[PDB]
Amino acid sequence: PCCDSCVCTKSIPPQCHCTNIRLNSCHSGCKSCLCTFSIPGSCRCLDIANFCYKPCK
Amino acid sequence: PCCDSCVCTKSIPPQCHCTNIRLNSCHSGCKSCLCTFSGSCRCLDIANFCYKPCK
Repeated sequence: PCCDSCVCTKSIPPQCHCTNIRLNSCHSGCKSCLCTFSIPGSCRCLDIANFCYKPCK
Repeated sequence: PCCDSCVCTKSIPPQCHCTNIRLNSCHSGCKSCLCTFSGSCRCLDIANFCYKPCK
């Protein structure tokens, strides 16, 4: 579970989500995935957490 | 990832957490694991949703 671009709100509690675009499917730890178009679809994890995963690097 | 017991608060936004206890580890999506040598490991992560049950 990694995220190159985790964006959080400036507030309490912290609300963060991963904006990474993955091709064709979201990573393993994602519960809600939104993919635009089909094969190579553009998939985004909608999951909101109170924190961020370390970068994919 | 999975969770058999997920307690979320009734707020907006929702605040959820897994209370599951494992002997020496947390599930795979867990950022923050607290283990107590009592055996009791549990994930402290707070999120807006719940993983599907492990069972």
